[PDB]
Amino acid sequence: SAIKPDMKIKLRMEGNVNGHHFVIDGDGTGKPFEGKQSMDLEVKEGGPLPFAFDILTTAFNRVFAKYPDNIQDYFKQSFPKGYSWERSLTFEDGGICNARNDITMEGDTFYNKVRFYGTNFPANGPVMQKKTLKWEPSTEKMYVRDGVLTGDVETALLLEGNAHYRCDFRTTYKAKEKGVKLPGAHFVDHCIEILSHDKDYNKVKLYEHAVAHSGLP
Repeated sequence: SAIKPDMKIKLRMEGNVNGHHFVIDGDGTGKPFEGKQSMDLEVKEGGPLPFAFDILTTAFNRVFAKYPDNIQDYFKQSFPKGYSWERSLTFEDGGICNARNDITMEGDTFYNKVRFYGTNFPANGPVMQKKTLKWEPSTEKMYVRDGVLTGDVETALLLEGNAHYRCDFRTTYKAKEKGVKLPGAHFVDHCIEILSHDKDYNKVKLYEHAVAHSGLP
């Protein structure tokens, strides 16, 4: 196994939401086999961010997910050469964006080159007004569509005042190494939370727990 039980995470995201440019650095640690990761995020440029930090978090690696023996782990088989993903998020009020991550490994460290582009968010909407509280736990459906590993998520952000703001993600995953065998369809349950933050989310501690299953208990 190229992958150790304890892997470090290095991350730089360059992005633009509704015109606003920003650069965010990440430094964290994770247990790939337990499906757990936590990282410290620091806004390096464009702060304070004039939009809800929460729309970024899922962009801050499915290599951190507990896979049972009876599902093919595409992600952990992708290393050490690594893999990329591209994602389109579609929000109920027209807000759309495209995120990509190119993931590489060097010794005990995953390096992440992340790009995040958002547009069409209404000025009076929960994202530009900063009314989001968190992502609800989600289930990512994994399947193959025209020879590409694809994940669909129908989810929501909890808003101030008991309301939800609906998310549809579609992610395409591609190993750098030709002939990493595609897995069979399956599910990944996700648990993403902001553990701590300063006043304007210039510094954020992020945690994710993910588990792969066939649908049964």
